[PDB]
Amino acid sequence: DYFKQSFPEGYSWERSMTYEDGGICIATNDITMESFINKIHFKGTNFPPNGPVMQKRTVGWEASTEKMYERDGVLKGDVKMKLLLKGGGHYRCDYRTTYKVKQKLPDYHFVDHRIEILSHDKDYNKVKLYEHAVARMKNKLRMEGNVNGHAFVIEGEGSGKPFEGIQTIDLEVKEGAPLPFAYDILTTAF
Repeated sequence: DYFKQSFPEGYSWERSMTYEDGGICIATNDITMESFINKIHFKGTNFPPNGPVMQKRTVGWEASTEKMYERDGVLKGDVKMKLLLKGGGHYRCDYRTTYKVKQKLPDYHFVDHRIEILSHDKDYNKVKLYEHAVARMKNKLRMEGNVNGHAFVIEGEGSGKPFEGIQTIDLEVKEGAPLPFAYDILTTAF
């Protein structure tokens, strides 16, 4: 697939995440081989202080299916996800991502996604994540982000490909702990 023949140089994507309560996030990744190396800059704005994200009232994302397609000449990927709240309600969020693979089609292409937090330390300092991407090695990760004016940096280590297949990560907050927002808004950007 487009991410397989893009290496050993690497590819990149820009991701927009529009939440229901006005909060919006934009994240860019630059993936390269050295082992897979990931450098991501994350930023979210206008998350309500009484909302679920800034008050940590979320408990992981539900299973989802991203649809990939061709736009102008670009490879795009639409999907609307539902974040499950601590309370029984749901918290919707739209994902509009642009995959800028180096190898710059006619039909559609769907990818099922499943992300869960298997276990995590209190305050989500050390977190273990499980990612699952299905069509129809080692991975070093580093994220420097800022959410609602609070900067932070997350480092991680994991196994598996970062575009498809099964992937497990062991993340740890190095600068910015403790995070004052729901960690679930970052698990997708990884």
